[PDB]
Amino acid sequence: SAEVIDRFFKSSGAGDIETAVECFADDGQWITPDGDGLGTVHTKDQIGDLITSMNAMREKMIASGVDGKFESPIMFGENMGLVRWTVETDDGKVVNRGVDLFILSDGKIVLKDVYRKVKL
Amino acid sequence: AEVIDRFFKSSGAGDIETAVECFADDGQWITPDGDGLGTVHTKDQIGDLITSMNAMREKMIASGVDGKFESPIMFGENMGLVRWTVETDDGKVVNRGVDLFILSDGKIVLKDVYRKVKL
Repeated sequence: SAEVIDRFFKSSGAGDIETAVECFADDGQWITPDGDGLGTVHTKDQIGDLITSMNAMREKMIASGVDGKFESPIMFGENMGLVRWTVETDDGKVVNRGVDLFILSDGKIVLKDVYRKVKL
Repeated sequence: AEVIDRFFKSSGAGDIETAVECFADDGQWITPDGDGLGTVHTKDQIGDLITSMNAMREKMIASGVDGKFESPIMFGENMGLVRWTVETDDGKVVNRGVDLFILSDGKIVLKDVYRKVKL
């Protein structure tokens, strides 16, 4: 169900990194969209730092007039959710689009696999 | 999963007409690039799309790099996830991605392609 995905976005977006990390299964992984064409794997032990650096960047992004937005999860069965996201200017021009793929098991996130459409 | 299986076999063998017919009339194929948004192709344009993809894959193989794909993983009934790689003939993966397939009434409504990004 979508509830663990929701908890993850609410807690990580408020800097509650402890409960955000605990949304992941002990062997869960978070795979970024870049990683030199392969994606960088982060294990549960590294997701707290990743969230922290990501929030710091998002602050500098917003001050510069671009914001990330994400939609509510679209569930396919109980154990898979798709989060569509955008980067857009403060007036609504979308400049980048992507998806987060969430694979769940027993109410924990086993995989958060991030993709972006590719820019210039 | 059947329409996805049919799609890869027919397009991968140059049968573009039956491959195009795997798509719903309002279906779409969205590329992974297209200046950060993805380029949308409708059913009318998917035939030319496959043909140019097959022509590229010929030059890829001659140059010693090959694309590979995993069998679809269904989540629910109307969504299939196909993981793919680009790898040398030696097994080293140089790029990874996914195709997201959305189905309705046995046709492909969305084929949404994503790749992991290089510098």
